[PDB]
Amino acid sequence: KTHVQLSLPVLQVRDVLVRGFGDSVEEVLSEARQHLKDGTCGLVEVEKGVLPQLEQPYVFIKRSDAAPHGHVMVELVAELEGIQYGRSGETLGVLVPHVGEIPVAYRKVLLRK
Repeated sequence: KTHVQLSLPVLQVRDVLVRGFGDSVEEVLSEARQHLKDGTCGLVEVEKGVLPQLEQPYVFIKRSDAAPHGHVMVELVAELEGIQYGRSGETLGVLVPHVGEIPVAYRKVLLRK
């Protein structure tokens, strides 16, 4: 399937134990996709002061369309030193590894895979 229905645990930035996916744009996109597939991916909602608390490169989920079965269609865009790799809509959040942090909510997405 080109798209997969996922329910992403929404984590508070200060709870996050593993604050990025790796050290290159290609690695973080690779790792983010693997974690999304394995159900070990969380989402942090981007507000003032969040991103400086996470590790670059960042992986964003961005709205790719204006929402089947409640699931917003999203795709991955990475960012490193102010350059983005990919082009998409509004940020729903920044992806991070999930290693058992308690979420505050779930974000239903349809991920272009």
